[PDB]
Amino acid sequence: DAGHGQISHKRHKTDSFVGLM
Repeated sequence: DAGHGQISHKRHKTDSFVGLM
């Protein structure tokens, strides 16, 4: 599954929250 990694990109949004603190 290649598009299976595209769903993991949603977990990259949490990394952006770290820079919000």
